[PDB]
Amino acid sequence: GLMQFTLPVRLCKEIELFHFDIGPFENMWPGIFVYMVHRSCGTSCFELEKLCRFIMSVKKNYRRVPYHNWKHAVTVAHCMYAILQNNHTLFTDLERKGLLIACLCHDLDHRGFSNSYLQKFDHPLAALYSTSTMEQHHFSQTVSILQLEGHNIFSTLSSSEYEQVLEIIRKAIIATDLALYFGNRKQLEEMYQTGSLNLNNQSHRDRVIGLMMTACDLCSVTKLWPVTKLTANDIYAEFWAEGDEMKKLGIQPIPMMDRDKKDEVPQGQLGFYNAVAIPCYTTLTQILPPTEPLLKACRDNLSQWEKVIRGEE
Ligand SMILES: Cn1ncc(NC(=O)c2nc(C3CC3)cnc2Nc2cncnc2)c1C(=O)NCC(C)(C)O
Ligand SMILES: [Mg+2]
Ligand SMILES: [Zn+2]
Repeated sequence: GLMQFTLPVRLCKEIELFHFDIGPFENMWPGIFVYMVHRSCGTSCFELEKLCRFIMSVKKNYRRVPYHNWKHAVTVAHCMYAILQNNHTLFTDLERKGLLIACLCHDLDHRGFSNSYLQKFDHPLAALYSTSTMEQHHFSQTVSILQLEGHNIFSTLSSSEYEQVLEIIRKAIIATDLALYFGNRKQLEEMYQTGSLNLNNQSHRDRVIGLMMTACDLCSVTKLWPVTKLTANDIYAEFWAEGDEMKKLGIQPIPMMDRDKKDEVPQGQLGFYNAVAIPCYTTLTQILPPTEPLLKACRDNLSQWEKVIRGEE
């Protein structure tokens, strides 16, 4: 009951900032997550015995892939922590509980392959879930872990609060399907501009939570340049492996996934910042002004990629 997690001074201060890197010490990541749950939610939100068992089971079900791994899970959860802490009064107790768990779970059992590759391979999961294939799988894995004995961190919620939190987590995880992000941000753009955006409208909150999930999920593009540049290698390591597997099915992959076209990466990143990241953090900043540091850091990293192209690095 009276057992706080405490971090060393430098982490205690930097964890509050959007651009915090959780570091290379894997054994500190569970503690960093519980620290965030306690400050974001309260020391009473979850039974610590049950939370610790949930965290370690989630860790076990992330694979040793270059990018879509346990470090990504905790990194995405930290970005959600920073958004929630800078927007104290905008979110219910249930939303704070649900979204930190949603982010930790959002890529459970990722294999390093896109929805497209599962479909072209004819993976069983593509037969079970025709769209948002991996994301329906991630939510499935989440419910499975919740139903292990001793793992149900929501057991102290009322029946109806329980159904609400699982529904928050389901929409949150599905929203991390980037194919759905484009239309969701366009709707939020129209609603913000025409002034119809209403956070007491549940379908509106859903859209806003969806954009937060995209923002947290892409938050590696919002770190200091050295962190972003080295994380870019990890995600390209997966893309190129997928390109290799596309070629094994006798399909020329998109340039993004063709390791023969590494020269094209700098311009590929420009397109991604311009088409995806900058629009995402812009719309998020318009709706949630205190999230501006993510937009600022993202613009700084676009600028660093422009410098790469111009031979200045
Ligand atoms: C055409 N292209 N080039 C690259 C690229 N994606 C990325 O670089 C990238 N994608 C993601 C999510 C989608 C899986 C996360 N992080 C990413 N980059 C990154 C960079 N630095 C640090 N961390 C992460 C796209 C693309 O995914 N385009 C979007 C679409 C396929 C819808 O056209
Ligand atoms: Mg994902
Ligand atoms: Zn992710």
